[PDB]
Parts: sequence; structure tokens; C-alpha cells
Amino acid sequence: DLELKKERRVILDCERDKVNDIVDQVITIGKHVKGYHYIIANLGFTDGD
Amino acid sequence: DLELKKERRVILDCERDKVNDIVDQVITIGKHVKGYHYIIANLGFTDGD
Ligand SMILES: *[C@@H]1O[C@H](CO)[C@@H](O[C@@H]2O[C@H](CO)[C@@H](O)[C@H](O)[C@H]2NC(C)=O)[C@H](O)[C@H]1NC(C)=O
Repeated sequence: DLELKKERRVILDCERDKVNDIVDQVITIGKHVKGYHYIIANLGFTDGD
Repeated sequence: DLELKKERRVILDCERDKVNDIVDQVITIGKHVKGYHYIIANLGFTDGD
């Protein structure tokens, strides 16, 4: 549904558990290619894999 | 190094073990995006994940 508007910039605002699920979903879909930018809005950045 | 020749079609000819590692490496480097075509040269295609 986000692909209809051609939106490349995504901002993630969740805890240390949902961010891993979103990352795994992006990996399975294939959105981590050069041309995107994610923002993990949380106090911890290196906590997740 | 393969990206230098601008080659997108890759033919995989390995057992049921190396193909999984190659698929995992492709997933990690983000080459499974639309625009590539892989060929698994083996009798068992549904065997691997
Ligand atoms: C399947 O992957 C191949 C690899 O690019 C593509 O199929 C090509 O399909 C187009 C569309 O019919 C043809 O014009 C080409 O001749 C095909 N062969 C190539 C490009 O080598 C396509 O990206 C994918 N989908 C289909 C339906 O083939």
C-alpha cells in the first residue's frame, strides 16, 4: 500500500522487539536496496541486530 | 567483482547445502530485488528453502 505513493523515506517508532520484526519483513520483501532510508526513533540504536 | 561486468543472470549448480548459503548471501547483500534471474541446476528445486 505504501508502494502506491512511491514513498522511500520510512520512520520506525517502536520498541526493541517490533523493530526486529519490521527489519525481517523488509529483508524478506527486499526494500533494503540503495534508495531507501529508515529512522529507528529510539534511545538505543545498536541494541538490535 | 561480478557487479563489474554488469551481469544480473546467475546460474547456481550446487548441492542442497551450498545453495542455501548462496541464497542467504544474496538476501544479505540485497540482490533478490526484481531485475535478477537465478537458475538452480539440480534435480531438487523444492528441496531447499
Ligand atoms: C522473469 O525473469 C526474467 C529475467 O529478466 C524476465 O523474463 C524476461 O521476460 C521479459 C518479459 O516477457 C522478456 O521480454 C524477456 O525476453 C525475458 N528474458 C530476459 C529478460 O532475459 C522477467 O524479468 C521476469 N518475468 C517474466 C514474465 O519473464
